[PDB]
Amino acid sequence: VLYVGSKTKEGVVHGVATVAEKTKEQVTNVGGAVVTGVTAVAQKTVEGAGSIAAATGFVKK
Amino acid sequence: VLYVGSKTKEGVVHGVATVAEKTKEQVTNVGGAVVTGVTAVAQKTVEGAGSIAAATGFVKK
Amino acid sequence: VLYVGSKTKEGVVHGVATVAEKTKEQVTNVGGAVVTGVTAVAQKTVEGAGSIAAATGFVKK
Amino acid sequence: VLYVGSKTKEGVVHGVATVAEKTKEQVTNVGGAVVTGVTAVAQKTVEGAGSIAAATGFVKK
Amino acid sequence: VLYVGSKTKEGVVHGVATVAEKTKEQVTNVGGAVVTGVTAVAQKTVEGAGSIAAATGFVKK
Amino acid sequence: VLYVGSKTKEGVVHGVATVAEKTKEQVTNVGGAVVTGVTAVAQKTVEGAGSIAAATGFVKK
Repeated sequence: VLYVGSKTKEGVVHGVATVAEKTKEQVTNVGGAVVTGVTAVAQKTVEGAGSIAAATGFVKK
Repeated sequence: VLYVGSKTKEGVVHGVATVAEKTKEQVTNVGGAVVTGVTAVAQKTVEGAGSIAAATGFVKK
Repeated sequence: VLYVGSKTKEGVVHGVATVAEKTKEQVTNVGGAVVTGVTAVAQKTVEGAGSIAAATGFVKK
Repeated sequence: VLYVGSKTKEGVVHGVATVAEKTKEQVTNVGGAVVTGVTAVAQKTVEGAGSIAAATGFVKK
Repeated sequence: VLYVGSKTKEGVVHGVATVAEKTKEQVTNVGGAVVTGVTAVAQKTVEGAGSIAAATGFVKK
Repeated sequence: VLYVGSKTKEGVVHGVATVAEKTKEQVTNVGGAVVTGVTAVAQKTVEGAGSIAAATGFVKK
């Protein structure tokens, strides 16, 4: 009946420092799904299904 | 009946520093899905399904 | 009945510094989907399905 | 008698990413020396004295 | 008599990522020396005295 | 008589990631020397005295 919110964080990323020194980097995909290199991601879903790094091979019927 | 929000963060990214030194980088895809290199992403979905880095192979019926 | 919002962030990215030194970078796609190099993206969807980096192979019926 | 140099780095800075979120920042000096906020500096001195961030109070004789 | 150098690094900084979230930051100096916040600095001195972050109070004679 | 150098690093810093979350930070100096916050520094001195973070109170004669 009364919701008093204040400074309330939800699905939040802050203060990230990364270093990635790589001399070679390959990704070879054939007919599938590949998710690589996600970093510092945030979301908030209301009344729905949410996925950050979701991979699936194939959906058949 | 009364919602008093204040400084309320939702799905927020802030304060990211990245360095990526790579000498070679390849991605070879054949008939699929490849998601690579996502960084510092944010979203907020109301009454819907939300996905940040979603890969799928194929949807058949 | 009364919504008093203030300084409320939603789906927000701020304060990002990136450096990407790469000597070679290739992407070879054949009949699929490839999403690469997303950085500092934000969105907010009301009553709809939202996707940031979504890849799909093919939708058949 | 023969100096063959190649790709020889000396006094070199490369590939720096910084983020500095500060809400207040003061510096109060009275009759002295204050050096603040040096970042990504490089030099090379031949036959001479070199200093990057040197502070001194006073030189009297 | 013959110096063959190759890819020889000297006084080199590379690949640094820093994040500094500070809400307040003060420096109060009175008649002295203050060196603050040096980051990612490089130098090379030949036949001379070199100093990176050197502070001194006062030199009297 | 023959110096064959190759990929020889000297005084080198590489691959540093730091995060510094501080809510308050003060430095109060009176007639002295204060060195604070050095990070990722490199140097190489030939035939001379070198100092990275050197503090001294005062030199009198």
